[PDB]
Order: sequence, then structure tokens, then C-alpha cells
Amino acid sequence: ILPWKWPWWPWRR
Repeated sequence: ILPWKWPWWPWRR
């Protein structure tokens, strides 16, 4: 099953 999708949008590439 899925582990835990976390919101971490690294805006700065």
C-alpha cells in the first residue's frame, strides 16, 4: 500500500 504522500513542493528548483 502507499506509505504517506507528503506535501513538499520544492518551489525553488
